[PDB]
Amino acid sequence: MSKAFIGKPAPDFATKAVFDGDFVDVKLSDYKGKYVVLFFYPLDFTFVCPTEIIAFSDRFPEFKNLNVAVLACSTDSVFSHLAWINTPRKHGGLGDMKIPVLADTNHQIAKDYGVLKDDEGIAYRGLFIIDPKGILRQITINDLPVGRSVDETLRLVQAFQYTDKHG
Amino acid sequence: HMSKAFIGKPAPDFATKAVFDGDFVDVKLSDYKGKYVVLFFYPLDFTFVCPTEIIAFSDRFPEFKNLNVAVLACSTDSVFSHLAWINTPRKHGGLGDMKIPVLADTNHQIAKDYGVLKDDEGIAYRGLFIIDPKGILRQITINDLPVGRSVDETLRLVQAFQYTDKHGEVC
Amino acid sequence: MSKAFIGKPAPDFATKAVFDGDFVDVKLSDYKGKYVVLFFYPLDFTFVCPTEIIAFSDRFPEFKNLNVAVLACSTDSVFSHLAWINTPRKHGGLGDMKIPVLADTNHQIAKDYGVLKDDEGIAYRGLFIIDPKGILRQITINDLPVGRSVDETLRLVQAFQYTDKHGE
Amino acid sequence: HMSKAFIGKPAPDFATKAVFDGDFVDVKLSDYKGKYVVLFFYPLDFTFVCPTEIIAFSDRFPEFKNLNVAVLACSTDSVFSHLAWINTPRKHGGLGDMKIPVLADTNHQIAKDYGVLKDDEGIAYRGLFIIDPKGILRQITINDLPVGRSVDETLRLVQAFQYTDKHGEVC
Amino acid sequence: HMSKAFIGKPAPDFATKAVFDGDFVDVKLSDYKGKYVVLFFYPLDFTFVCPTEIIAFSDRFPEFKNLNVAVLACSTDSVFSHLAWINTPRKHGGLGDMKIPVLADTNHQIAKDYGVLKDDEGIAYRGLFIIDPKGILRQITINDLPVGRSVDETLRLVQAFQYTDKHGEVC
Amino acid sequence: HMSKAFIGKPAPDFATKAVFDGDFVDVKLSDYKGKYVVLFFYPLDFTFVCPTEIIAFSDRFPEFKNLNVAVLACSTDSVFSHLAWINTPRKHGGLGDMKIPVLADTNHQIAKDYGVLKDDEGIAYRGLFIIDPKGILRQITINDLPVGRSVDETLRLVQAFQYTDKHGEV
Amino acid sequence: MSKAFIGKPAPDFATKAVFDGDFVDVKLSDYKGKYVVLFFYPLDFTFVCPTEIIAFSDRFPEFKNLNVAVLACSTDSVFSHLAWINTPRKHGGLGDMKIPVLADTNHQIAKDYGVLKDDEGIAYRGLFIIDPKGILRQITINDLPVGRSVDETLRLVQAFQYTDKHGEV
Amino acid sequence: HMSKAFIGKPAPDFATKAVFDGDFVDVKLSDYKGKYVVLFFYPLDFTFVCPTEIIAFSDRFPEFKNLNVAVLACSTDSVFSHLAWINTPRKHGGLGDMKIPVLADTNHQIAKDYGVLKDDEGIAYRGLFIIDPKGILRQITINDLPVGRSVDETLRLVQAFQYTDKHGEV
Amino acid sequence: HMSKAFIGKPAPDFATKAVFDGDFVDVKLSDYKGKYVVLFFYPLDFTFVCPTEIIAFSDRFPEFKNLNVAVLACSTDSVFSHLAWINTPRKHGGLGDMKIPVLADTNHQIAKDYGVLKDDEGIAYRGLFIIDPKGILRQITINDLPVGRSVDETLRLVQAFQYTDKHGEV
Amino acid sequence: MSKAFIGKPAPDFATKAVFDGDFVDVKLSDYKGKYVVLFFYPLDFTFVCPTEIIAFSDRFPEFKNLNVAVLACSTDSVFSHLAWINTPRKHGGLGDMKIPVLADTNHQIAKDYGVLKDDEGIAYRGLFIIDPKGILRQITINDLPVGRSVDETLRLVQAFQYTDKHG
Repeated sequence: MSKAFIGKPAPDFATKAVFDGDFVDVKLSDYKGKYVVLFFYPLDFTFVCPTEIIAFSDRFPEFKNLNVAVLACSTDSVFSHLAWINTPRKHGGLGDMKIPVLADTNHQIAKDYGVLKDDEGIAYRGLFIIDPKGILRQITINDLPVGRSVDETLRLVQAFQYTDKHG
Repeated sequence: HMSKAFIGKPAPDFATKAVFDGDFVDVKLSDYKGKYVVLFFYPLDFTFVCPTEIIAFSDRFPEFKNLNVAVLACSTDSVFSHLAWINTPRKHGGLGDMKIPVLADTNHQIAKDYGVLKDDEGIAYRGLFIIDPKGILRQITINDLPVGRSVDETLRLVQAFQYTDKHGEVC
Repeated sequence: MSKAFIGKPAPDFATKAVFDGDFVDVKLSDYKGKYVVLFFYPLDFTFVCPTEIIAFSDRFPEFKNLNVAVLACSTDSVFSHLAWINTPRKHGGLGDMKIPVLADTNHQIAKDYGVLKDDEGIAYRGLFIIDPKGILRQITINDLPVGRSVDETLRLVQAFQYTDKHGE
Repeated sequence: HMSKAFIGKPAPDFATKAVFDGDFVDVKLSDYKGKYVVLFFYPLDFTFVCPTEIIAFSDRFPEFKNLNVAVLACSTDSVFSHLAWINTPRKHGGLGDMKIPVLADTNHQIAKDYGVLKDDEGIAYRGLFIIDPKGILRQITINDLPVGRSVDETLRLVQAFQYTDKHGEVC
Repeated sequence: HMSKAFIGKPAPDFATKAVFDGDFVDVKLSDYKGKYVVLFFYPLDFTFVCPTEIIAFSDRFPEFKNLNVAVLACSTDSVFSHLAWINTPRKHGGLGDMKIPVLADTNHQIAKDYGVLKDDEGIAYRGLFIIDPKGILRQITINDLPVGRSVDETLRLVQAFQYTDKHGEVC
Repeated sequence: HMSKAFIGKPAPDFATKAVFDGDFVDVKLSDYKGKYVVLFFYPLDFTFVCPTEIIAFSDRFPEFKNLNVAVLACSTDSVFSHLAWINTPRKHGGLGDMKIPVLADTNHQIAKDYGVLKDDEGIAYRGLFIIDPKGILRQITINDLPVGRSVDETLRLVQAFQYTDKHGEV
Repeated sequence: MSKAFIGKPAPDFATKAVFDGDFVDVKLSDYKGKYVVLFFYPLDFTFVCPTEIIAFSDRFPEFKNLNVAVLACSTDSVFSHLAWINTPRKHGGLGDMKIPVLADTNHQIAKDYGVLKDDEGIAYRGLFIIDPKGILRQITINDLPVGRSVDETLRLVQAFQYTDKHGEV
Repeated sequence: HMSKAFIGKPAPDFATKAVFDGDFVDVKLSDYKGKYVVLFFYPLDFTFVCPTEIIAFSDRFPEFKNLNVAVLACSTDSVFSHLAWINTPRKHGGLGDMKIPVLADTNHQIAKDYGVLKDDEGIAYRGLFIIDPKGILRQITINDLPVGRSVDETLRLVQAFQYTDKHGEV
Repeated sequence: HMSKAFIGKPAPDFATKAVFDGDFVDVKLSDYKGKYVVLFFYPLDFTFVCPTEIIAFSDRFPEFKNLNVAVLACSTDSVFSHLAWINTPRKHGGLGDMKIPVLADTNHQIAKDYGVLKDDEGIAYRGLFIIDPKGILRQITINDLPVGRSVDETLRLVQAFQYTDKHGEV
Repeated sequence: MSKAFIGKPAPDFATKAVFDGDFVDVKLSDYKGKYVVLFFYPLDFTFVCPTEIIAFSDRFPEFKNLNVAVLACSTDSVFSHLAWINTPRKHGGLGDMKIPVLADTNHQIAKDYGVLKDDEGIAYRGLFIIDPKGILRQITINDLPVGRSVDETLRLVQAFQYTDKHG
C-alpha cells in the first residue's frame, strides 16, 4: 500500500490547496530543486487549538531563508480549509496561513504516504522530508494526540542540506 | 469497492458519528427499526453554492415527523466540519440550526455501501434512499452533482410506501 | 451485474418496441443529441390500472416541447405490448401510446440498468435520465408498489438541461 | 445455464404460477406423482399466427383425461398475459377457454432446466416432454419455433409408454 | 462429455463408416449440404425385438427421396455387424436389404455429440434429429428404449420445416 | 480413461453379460476366486478374416480345464452380436460352437480398465491377461490388431505360474 | 507415466550399453528400418540361473537371419553388466553376449515402458516389439517368477513382418 | 518482506540476544509491558563516524529512567561485535560503557518487522520507535543514514505521550 | 527431488537392504540411536579404479568401533552387485572381505534424501555424512567423482564432535 | 534456495572484503584460471580463539605455491572484520591476515552456498572448492562446534588438480 520509502523517489502528489486565500494546484514536481517538508494533520475545526500547525506558518520565514517549501495536508476539502483559515485564531481557527494547505479528500496522498487511519479516513500526524532530487530522506509519523516540533524539523532539514554538501 | 444497496434487500447497515442539536452523537440504522428512514447525501460542507437544498429537509422536517419518518443528512465531511457549518448563520452561507442529524462519513464506507461515492474526489453524489421499518430498501435516487432533490417528491414517495404497505397498489 | 453509473456512458441498448401500432427497432444511439428518459415497469395486463404509464404518454407533448424522448420498457414481448395497447383504457388497457414501449424479453436491458427482480423476471420501477452525449445523469428505482411522477421527471430533465448551459 | 432434462432420470422439478379455469393457481411437478404428465412449451402469448397447436391440446384434453394423463402448457409470459389471452376470443386470435393449466415462466428457470430456452430472445422453443408416474423423464421433443406438435403423436407416445410400463416393449 | 446438439445451432458434425447397398462407405454430414437430413439412432444390431421400426424408415425411403431428404440410421455397432445383420433375412430377424446408409458409431463420438448415449451400456437411445440444408439443427426427438418412432410424424415434421422455410408460419 | 492393470496388483474387477452355450449369462471376476483366469480380448465380431485365433482357445479348452483354468473371450460387441456370430458356421467365417464364455463390453469399461481400448475405433487390441487364484494380475500381453495369440504360449505361461506358486523359481 | 502404447511411436531411448566387451551408445533411432525386440530383466548377479537372458543371446543368429535386433536392459550399470559378462556361465555369469545389454541406471527407460517396480528400482520381465517405422507393435510384461520364450518372440516378429507385407490371413 | 509496524496497532513483537552491562542477555518486548519503550536502530558497529548519537542515548538514560522509560539500541551486528565495540574506549572511536541494552539483530527479523532494513546491505536505517505500556506503537521515525536523532526530541515525544495518556490534548 | 539433509536437523531417515557378513540384512537409522554414524556414498560397483578409498573404511573399522561409531557404505547398486564385488578378490579390483555394511539404494531414495544423486546417471556423488547419537546431522561432505575421502579426516571430525558434545569449544 | 551443486558453475559472488588492512571488492570471476577455496565462519569476536581461521592465513604460502586462492567469509561487516584484524592475536583477535576476509551482511553468499543458519543469520563452517573454470568440485559443511583442517583442504585441492591432468 504505502509507497513512502527512504532513499526512493517520494510518492508523487497533485491536488488542490488553499494558498493566500485562493484555490491553487500543487504538484510535487513544482518543488524540484528545493527541499520539501510535507506534513499531515487529522481534522479541520478540532476543539483543540491548532498551535502546531500555526507554528509552521508563523515560522515559515525560517524555512524560506533555507530555500525550503512547507506544505500542510489533511483529508478535509479546500472549502473546509478556507473556512478554517477565515476563522480568527482567537476563535480556534487557523487565521492567516503563509503555507499552502492541501486537501486530500481522495485519501490518495495519505494512502501513498502510509499515514491514513483507515477506520476514520483521517491522516495521522506524519511529516516527510523530500530533497531537491525528489528523494525521500525522512519519515515521521505521530499518533493523533502528539504534535511536531518546528525546531526538530529545522534541525533535520539543515543536517540533510549539510550532509548533501559535505557528507 | 461495491455497492450494497438493492431494492427489496436489507439496506446497507451504517454506524457513524453525527451532529444533532450541536452535539456529537452515535447513529445506527438499527436505531430506526419500526420506522421509515430517508437517508440523503450531499457533496461538501462550506460550498459557495446555496445549501438551500439541504436546509429544505431541515425546515420541512415537521412534515416528515408527522408521518413518523426519520431524515438523515450525510457527507464525507467530519463531525467537526459539520458543527462549524451548523454554527455559521444562514446569512453567512452556513447551515444554521439543523432539525435533522447530519452524519459524518470521513470513512467513505457509507457512500461506498450506498454506491454514491465519486471516487476521484472523495465526495458523495446527491443520493437519496428510502428504508422501511424492517430495514428494507424501498427507493433509490441518485442525482449528478448539479441537480437537487425535492422534499415534495420525497414526501409523495414515503406516503405511497406506507399506504401500499397495508393495502397493496393504488388504483 | 449493473452497468449504470452516474457520469459514465449509459448502458447501450437495442431492442424491439411498439410505436404507433407497429414493431420498430430502438437503439440508444438513435437519440444522440437529445435528452432521453428511459423508464421500466414490471408487467403488462396487471389488474392495477396503468395510470402512471399512461401519464407519460398523455403528457409526452411536454417532453417533446423540451426535445426529450421518453421510452417505456418491460420484460414482456412486443406482441404482449401491442395487445395491451389495443385494449381500451376503459378495460384496463394502455390504449393509444404516444411513446415507444420497449420489449426486454431476454432481460438484458433490465440487467444492464440493474433493475431486474431476478426471482420473477420483471423490472423494478426504474427511471433513468440520459444526456445528449449519452451520459447517465439520474437514477431512480422504486419498489414495485410505488409509481413515478411526470412532474418530478420534468423538474429533473429541465434542471439538467439548464445546468448544462448555465452551471447553477 | 445447464439443461437438467435427461432420459431415464428424474424430470427437472418445477414450481410456478399458472392460469387454470380463469384463476391463478400454483403448479408443482410433485402434484402429479402416480400419473403421466405431458409438459409442453410455446414461445409467445398474443402471437400473430392462430394458436391452433395450443388449442388442440385443450380441445382434446378429454382424450388425455381418459388415459389419466395431465397436460401442462408453459411459456415465459406472465400469468397476467396468459389470462388476457385466454379472455381473448378465438375468433380474434385468442386462446379462449383453456381446459389445461397454462404455466408462467417469467423466471426462465423452467425453460432453462428443460433446455428449451432460446437465450437471445428469452422465449422457449417448442419443447414437449413426457414424464411418468414416478417422475422419470421418458421422452424429449424440441421443435424449432416455426413447427408445431401433434396431439395424435403425443397420444401415441404416452399410451405406448403406459403399455410398455406393464407389458414390456411392443411388436 | 456433453451434448453439442442445440436447436438453431449448427448440427454436430459427424464422419464415420457406414453400410450402404451392401458396401462400406464413408459418410460425412457435409455430404448433405443443401438437403434436409434425418439422422436417427437405434440401440443394437441383432436384437430379438422386431426391427420393424428401423425397417420402416428404409421401406418408406422413397417418400423421403421424393421430398429431397436424406435418411441415416446409426448405432454403436460396427460396420461388420451392420453388414451381417443386413445379410440376415428379415424372416430370421435380420434387417434385410436397406435403402438407407447404416452408420457405425463404435467410438461413441456421434451418440455423445447428439446427447443420446446411454452411458452404462454404450448404446444409443431412440433419438431422431432433423438437420436443414444449411446444417442447422431444427428438431430433436429422444425416446426411451421401449417406444419407437413414427415415419408419418417424421414426414410431417420435415414437410413443415420445408414449408415454413419458404413461407414462415401460417394458418 | 486410465488403465487399472498392474502386475502384482489386483486385476481390474469386471462384471458383464456373456454368451455361454448359446445363452446369455452374467460373468464376474469374483466367480473365479481360487482359480487361474485367462481373459483375452479381440477387436470385432464378423470380420472378413477367419477367427481361427479365437476358435483355437475354444477347441483346446479341455487343456485349460484340465489345469483348472478359466478362459474368457471379450470384445466391445454386444451379447446379441456374439450369439449371431456363434450361430454362424465356421465354414462361413463364424465362431461356430464356442466352449468358452464370450463377454460383451459395449460399455468399453473392461477394455479401458485393462488398457486395451483403441480409442478412435472403440475396439480392443488383442490383449491377453493372466489372473491368479487370488485375483492378482500375473501377466500382461497386448498385440497390435494384425497378429494373433498362441494357445501353446498361454499354456506355457499359466503352467509356469502354477508351478512357481508352489515351488519358487527355476 | 508409461509412454508405451500400441500403434503409437515406441518411447525413444538412448543409454550406455555393453556390446562385445565394450561400452557403447545405443539409441532407438539406430534401428530405423529394422524390427527391434527390447526386453527387460530385474537384476545382474542373481542366484537364479540367467538361462532366460542367455537364450536370447545364444539364439540371436535366428533373429539376425530375419534382420531383427535384440536388446537386453536392466537398471544395473554398464560396469556390473561387464563384470557379469566376464563371469563364466560356469560360475553363474552371463558369459559372452551376442546382444547389447543396456544400462538403465536412470530408470528412465523402465519408466517410459511402464515396467519399473517403484519400491525396488528394478524392471519387471517386460518385452516389447518395435517395427521399422519405430511404432510399438507388441507389449509383454511378466511378473518376476516367469520367463519369456525365444520361440514365441520369433513367432510374433515373423507374424508382424508377414502382415506388414500381406495383411491378415 | 513486509513491515508490521503500524501506529495504533500492537508493536511488532521480538525476542533476541543483547549486550547489557557487559553481559549477554535475552530481551523480549513483552518484558516491558507497563513501561514506555524507545527502540532505535543504527547501521553498523565500528564505523569511522563517531557514535556520538548512540552514546547520547546511553549517557542521558537517567532522564529516561526517571520517566520510567526503557531505551533499547539495535543493529544487525552480533552481540560479540557489540561487546567488542563496548569494550573499545570512546577515545579510540568505541562505544565505551553503555547504560542501555544493545540488541543484536543478525536475524534481520526485527529490522524487517519495523521496516528499517536496507535490503541490499543488511543494515538498518536510523529508525526510532515509541511503544506504550500496553505494547501499542505510538510513534515512527526513520532517518536516512547521514542524519542522526535527538534525545531532546525523543524526550519531548515520550513525555507528550505520557501526558496525553492521562489528560488528552491541550 | 529435494534434499532433506540439513545441519542441525534430524538426519534423513533411511531403511534399505545391505550386504553384511555373508548375508543380506535390513538397515535402519533408528538401529543406531545412541551412537555416531558415518554414512558414505560411492558411485558404482565394479569400477576399473581400485576401491582403495572404500576398502580403507573397512580395513580401519576397528578405529571407528573403538570410538563407538558405526560406518555404513552405500551406492545405487543392488545387494547382488555388492555381493559379487565383495566376492571378487582385491587383487582383481574387487572389494574383498568387508567389515562394514554395504547398503543398496536401488530405488535411489537415500541418495535423493541426502542430496548426492547425479540425476542424469542414477549414481551417488562421493558424499559423506556424520550423524550423532540423537539422529542429528552434524557434518556434510560431498566430493566430485574423481576424489576420494580420508579415514583420518573422518576420525578427526567424529572425535571433534564427540568431544564438543561433552565440553563445548576449546 | 542453495545454488551450490557439484559439477555445476559455483554460485557467483561479489562483495566487499578486508585485504592487507584495506577495503577491496572481490568477485568470483577475478579468480578464473585458478583453484579457489572459499570458507565460511560464524562470527567475528567470539570468545573461542580463531585458530582454524588463523591456520588458513598462516599457511597461505602453501596454497599460493599451488596457485590456489583462499577466501574467508562471514555475515559480519567489513568494519568489524577490520577491527578484529586490528586486534592482536594475544587478545583473541585475527591479527595480520594474509587472505581476503569477505563481508556478507547481505546473507546473499551464505544463502547461495546453502550455509546460512536462518534463525541466527550466521554461516555454518562451510568450505567449498572451485576449479579454474568456475565449477564447484567439493562441498564441506560443519556444524558450529567443529573446525576445518588445512591439511585436508590441501589434500583435496591437490587431488583435484591431479585428476584434472591425469584422470
